[PDB]
Amino acid sequence: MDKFRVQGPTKLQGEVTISGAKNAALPILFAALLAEEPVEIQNVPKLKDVDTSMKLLSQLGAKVERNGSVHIDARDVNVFCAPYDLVKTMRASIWALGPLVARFGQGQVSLPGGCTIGARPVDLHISGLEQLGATIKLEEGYVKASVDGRLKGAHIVMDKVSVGATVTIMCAATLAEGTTIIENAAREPEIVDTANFLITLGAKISGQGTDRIVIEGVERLGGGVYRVLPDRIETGTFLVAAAISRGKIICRNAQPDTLDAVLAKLRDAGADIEVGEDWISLDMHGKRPKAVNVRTAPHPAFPTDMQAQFTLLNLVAEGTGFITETVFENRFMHVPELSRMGAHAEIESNTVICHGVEKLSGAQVMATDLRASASLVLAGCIAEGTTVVDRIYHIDRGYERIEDKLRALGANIERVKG
Amino acid sequence: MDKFRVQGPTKLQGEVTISGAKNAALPILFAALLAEEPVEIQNVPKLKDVDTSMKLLSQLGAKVERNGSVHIDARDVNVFCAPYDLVKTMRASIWALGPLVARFGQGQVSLPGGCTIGARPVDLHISGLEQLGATIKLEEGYVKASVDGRLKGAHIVMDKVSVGATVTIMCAATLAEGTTIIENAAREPEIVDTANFLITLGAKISGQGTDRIVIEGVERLGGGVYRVLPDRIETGTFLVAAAISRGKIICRNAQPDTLDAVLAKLRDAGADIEVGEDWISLDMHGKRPKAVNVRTAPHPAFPTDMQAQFTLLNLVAEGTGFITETVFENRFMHVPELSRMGAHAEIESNTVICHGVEKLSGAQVMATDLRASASLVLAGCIAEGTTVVDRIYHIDRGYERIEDKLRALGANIERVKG
Amino acid sequence: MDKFRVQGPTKLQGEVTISGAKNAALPILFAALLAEEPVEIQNVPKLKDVDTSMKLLSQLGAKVERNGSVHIDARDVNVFCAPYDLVKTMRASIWALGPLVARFGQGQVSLPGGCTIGARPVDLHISGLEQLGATIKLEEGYVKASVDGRLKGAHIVMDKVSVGATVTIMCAATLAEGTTIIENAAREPEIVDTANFLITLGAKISGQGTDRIVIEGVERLGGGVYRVLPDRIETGTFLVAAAISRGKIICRNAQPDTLDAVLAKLRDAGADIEVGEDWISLDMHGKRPKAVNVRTAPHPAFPTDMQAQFTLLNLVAEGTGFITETVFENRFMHVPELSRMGAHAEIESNTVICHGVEKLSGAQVMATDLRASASLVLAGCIAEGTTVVDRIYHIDRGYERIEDKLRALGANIERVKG
Ligand SMILES: CC(=O)N[C@H]1[C@@H](OP(=O)(O)OP(=O)(O)OC[C@H]2O[C@@H](n3ccc(=O)[nH]c3=O)[C@H](O)[C@@H]2O)O[C@H](CO)[C@@H](O)[C@@H]1O
Ligand SMILES: CC(=O)N[C@H]1[C@@H](OP(=O)(O)OP(=O)(O)OC[C@H]2O[C@@H](n3ccc(=O)[nH]c3=O)[C@H](O)[C@@H]2O)O[C@H](CO)[C@@H](O)[C@@H]1O
Ligand SMILES: CC(=O)N[C@H]1[C@@H](OP(=O)(O)OP(=O)(O)OC[C@H]2O[C@@H](n3ccc(=O)[nH]c3=O)[C@H](O)[C@@H]2O)O[C@H](CO)[C@@H](O)[C@@H]1O
Ligand SMILES: CC[C@H](O)P(=O)(O)O
Ligand SMILES: CC[C@H](O)P(=O)(O)O
Ligand SMILES: CC[C@H](O)P(=O)(O)O
Repeated sequence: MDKFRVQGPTKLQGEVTISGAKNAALPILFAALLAEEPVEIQNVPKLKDVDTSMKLLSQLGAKVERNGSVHIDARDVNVFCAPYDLVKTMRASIWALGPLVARFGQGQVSLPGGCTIGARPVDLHISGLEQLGATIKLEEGYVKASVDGRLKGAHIVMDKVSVGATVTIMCAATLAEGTTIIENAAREPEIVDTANFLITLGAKISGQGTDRIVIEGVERLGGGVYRVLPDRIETGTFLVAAAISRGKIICRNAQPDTLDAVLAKLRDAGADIEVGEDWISLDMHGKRPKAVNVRTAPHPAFPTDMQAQFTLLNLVAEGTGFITETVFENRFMHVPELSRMGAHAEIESNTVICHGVEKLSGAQVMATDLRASASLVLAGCIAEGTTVVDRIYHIDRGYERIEDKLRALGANIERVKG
Repeated sequence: MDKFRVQGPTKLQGEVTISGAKNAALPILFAALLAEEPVEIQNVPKLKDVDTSMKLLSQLGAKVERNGSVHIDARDVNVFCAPYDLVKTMRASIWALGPLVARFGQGQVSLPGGCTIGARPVDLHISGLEQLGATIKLEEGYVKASVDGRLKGAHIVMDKVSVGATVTIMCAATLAEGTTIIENAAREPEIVDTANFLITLGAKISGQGTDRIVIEGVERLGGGVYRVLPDRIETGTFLVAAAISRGKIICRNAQPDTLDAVLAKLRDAGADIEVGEDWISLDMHGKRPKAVNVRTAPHPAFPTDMQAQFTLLNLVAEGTGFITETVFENRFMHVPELSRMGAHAEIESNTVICHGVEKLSGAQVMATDLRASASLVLAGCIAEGTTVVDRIYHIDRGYERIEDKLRALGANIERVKG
Repeated sequence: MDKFRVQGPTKLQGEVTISGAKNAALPILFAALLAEEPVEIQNVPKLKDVDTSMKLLSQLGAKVERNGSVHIDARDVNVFCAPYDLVKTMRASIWALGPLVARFGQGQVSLPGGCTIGARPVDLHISGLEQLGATIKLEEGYVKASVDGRLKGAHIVMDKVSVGATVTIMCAATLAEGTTIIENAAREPEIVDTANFLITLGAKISGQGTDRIVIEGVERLGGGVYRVLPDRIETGTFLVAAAISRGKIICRNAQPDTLDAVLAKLRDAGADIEVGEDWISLDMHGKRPKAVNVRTAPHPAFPTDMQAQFTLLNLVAEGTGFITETVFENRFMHVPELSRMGAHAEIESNTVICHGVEKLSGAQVMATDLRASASLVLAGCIAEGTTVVDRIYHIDRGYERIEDKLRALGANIERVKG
């Protein structure tokens, strides 16, 4: 277990270049199982989840290689059982199931891992795929899916909003016979990106980014080149880093329209924000943030993947702020870790009530999941003294070179063995 | 999203006439799928859930009409697949499954909605129906049930207490061959009402209201007229309205024996209560309540559907009071909303620790579920200033004309578009 | 509902003799379904769970008798459906399923009860058994398993650590054809004990106590005599009893190597500990404990079954201590009960933050589960005045003669009807 050792307080100031989105790179990598000619995916972050997906892909029979891009040749996929050891390490592995079924008529994928922030069922993926014509059973721990012949498109009303199940159904639909309509579709920018990737390959899709997507199945998808959009959560995290540290930053290679709610909330906190076409600047003008209220919800509302980060901002802000998490039922694990650093929070139900303090103290804390870990490192940067964040591998699932990026803003961080 | 705008403080005083029970009207409406002659159900509240059930019923092929009564002619039911869009909006839709199977040999119902106050599985309904002889599978999101021929009665020990699964098994049993015994049956007054409805139709049932119900199957049920019992929770809510507001009320068209535990607890809080045959009066004699301790449990203990309401009473009472919720695992969502109004609560596990304050403050709050919403409106009536309760549609699931009823007691409420 | 009435404060001092482990006696009793000659199991505690298991065993066709030992003759097992009424009362009943399948080719067991400290799924047991070749379905509430012929050994990587599913797979593997490897196996001392029991009977097992167990199936198991190891949790509870009461104790018939983490934590709390080969002594030298931090995890880390107990120690200790529960998601029910006795705890997520007080007060409290109940009795022993712990039957699931043992240390306890 690597740990980060952080020494504060430090103010965070400067610039950062945003990497491709974790959560777009991932569904695109799996969507490439559909492709029957080679694909190049540009602007792909170097993340643990990306490495594992490439390995998983390779074990199905794909030819895979990366640099700034990931190259995938999926023409000769010939294994339909995903490797369990890889699947259990992340959420995104669930996305092998859909394409394997749609293209090959069968697939077997065990239940995913990922962030331990809820029970995280996959029932809507399974329901969707069944509505498209698949037969599914859970056996030995695998989700085992099949269909004789093609899937058949269907009108599918999603019972609840779900990013991942939207991707599964949209992807599988691209090779079904007929038309699929997804109602109550997730609107996240990563589904738009995924959809636009698919279209590059020859898919017929419209409505992505709205609550309804329409897909007309085609016989085969081709190949192509596609560049992944910037990471909005990595963006938001670095904007929070400057905001809590009374700083200023510019974020380069950004996409500001994927952050409306976040930027507004940062303005509410007292931040001076400007945006251009592909960059965002934040300036606190030396001031401590003001407390804000937040309620998480699906895009384009305030994102659950920025909740932990805003927890911390509210805990060193001026005032009382209320943060309500509606999307996941166990995503306050960062809170007691913050309380070990002197924070004043109280949880009531799905809400953390935060009373901001001027300064935190250094402490031995432990990362529980990707965004909690980032949050605890940011805490360590502004806290007095030394913080040791244990189990920092979590961070590497979602941030390329966080240590380097933060270092470049002024942080004093060390990565340490154990 | 309609909202309520409330202006306080206001004292609540006067009288109210209690409507039929939400939670008896609902299972009776679905039980009427059994009937092979027309039925008249009297004293049926005008509630969102009732409207939806009538529409659902009509889509199966029933002829349905209402005024003070709902009229159902179920003779020509000929669709066995319930409409998903209606089913997802409420709990009660689960009750279409049992009667469809018992009478027609098949039925398909997707998973219900309703109050977001727990995971709310339906496994005991499915287990019960299987014990009666049904074959069940979950596929595309539906619970799909069938049996060749009649169900067969069985001795069924309910693994845990459940209102809804008691109703499902009791209802389905009425057309099975032989005798069914339900052990560990729920005893709620709405199951008694349901049972007595069924008996009006020709069912052979005994033991309702006790922990064991015995049903002897008959070949067919007929028709009839039946009046739904008063709503105990609407009763309790209005009694709490007067209790927290230092008031006095009489509740007309009430059934006081369905409220033993609630009335005792209201006496513990300092209320002067009297009861007659069909009415209940409460007088606080101008005083602020005293804090009480409460533990929810199945009937005839203190009901979970009054828990939110008593949360509020304890938060403006004199003293420290402990409220333990044992029935549902996510039914404290009203708590942080109350804390936004200045309440002093702390949650520990399944318990809210409440330290009563003299006055609340007006605040923008949001309703999460039916009884939380009612509670937040009551809070708004006694709070200083303006409260806006967002997402008030929740209330209309369970209260007919709440705005009008409260207005008649002195409240200053406005319903506002959005 | 029996209750305990406790009068404090009382200091707890003296000696105690530790009984056999609840949680080894239980899996061994069920493992004995494998045996085709008689078995004698020595040092078996007199516990409610043991009584129920013997009755369950007898209803499958075993001949069962006990004194200090339990005698089992399983040669004529001839019923494969476990009695539901017995199964629902405890966790351990799940362990009938594996042996019935491995030896007889079929078995039907409803879902277990036990401690209400989480959802407690059995999916890893079912997945494991399927990997060994079983066919499984859930129907009428039963887990129904079968295989034609023997099971076949498999390489099984356990998706998460699980004590019970490790036992199920290891036990069933003893009669499969070929070799089974369990990776990510639970290492608890009770799995070692179980494994060594099995080996007495002729099983071929190695690796128990490590994260990998290897089993080579044999054709039949025989009989034998085996003595159950001491109860580590009962040990830890009595060590906590003396620690919180500023006392001193010696624990006889103990196994100190099963308690490394606990003993270290007790040293951190200020305890003077000594150990011999089969005994442990603790002396506080008259002092109040110091607060400690704890994080639960699988063996050999700090055990979840001592978490409640250490909650209490931290709440009467000097200082602030943080207790993080990672194993079960609803195991803080003792906390509000402790708060009724004047404790200063706050829960945040999976962590209880404890600020120790000098003295508790007597209160009416209620036991929710086995280890919470023991904890509340210990609280009652050091609290000022009278404590009544309701629903004390929970204690009898895991402690033989707790009342007598504590009495012998100086406690003033009464067991009372209701
Ligand atoms: C790899 C990836 O893209 N991860 C992101 C994705 O996760 P993910 O796709 O897992 O999130 P979902 O939108 O599906 O989850 C939404 C809610 O729906 C539930 N649900 C989801 C699927 C299902 O079949 N059944 C079901 O009940 C979940 O338990 C959760 O409570 O979107 C989340 C919501 O923005 C982000 O936090 C994650 O970082
Ligand atoms: C429409 C209606 O009548 N609603 C009422 C009904 O709901 P409802 O019928 O849903 O409530 P239940 O009594 O069934 O629920 C009791 C507990 O058992 C669980 N459970 C229930 C069914 C099942 O198959 N499996 C299972 O595990 C539930 O998750 C809950 O934790 O009774 C509740 C308990 O008084 C009230 O709060 C609801 O307002
Ligand atoms: C009779 C007995 O021996 N009881 C002990 C046993 O319980 P038990 O065997 O039930 O505990 P487990 O180790 O299996 O449970 C570990 C975690 O894994 C989960 N899980 C377990 C099995 C499964 O199929 N699926 C699954 O998801 C559980 O919900 C829990 O969250 O070990 C626990 C952990 O030390 C102790 O607290 C219990 O006193
Ligand atoms: C929620 C944390 C991560 O983004 P995952 O969804 O597990 O990949
Ligand atoms: C618990 C809230 C409502 O009564 P529902 O059970 O959803 O109809
Ligand atoms: C966790 C409490 C008990 O040891 P059980 O596991 O239910 O036997």
